[PDB]
Amino acid sequence: IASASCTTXICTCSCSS
Amino acid sequence: IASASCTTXICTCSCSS
Repeated sequence: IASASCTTXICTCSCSS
Repeated sequence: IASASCTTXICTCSCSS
């Protein structure tokens, strides 16, 4: 439901460091 | 055809930094 870099269907994932 | 964080169909996108 939230995070960065880390799912399959909604929208986050990853994206920096 | 390659990168990180940045396309729609093949497989990269983003994910670290």
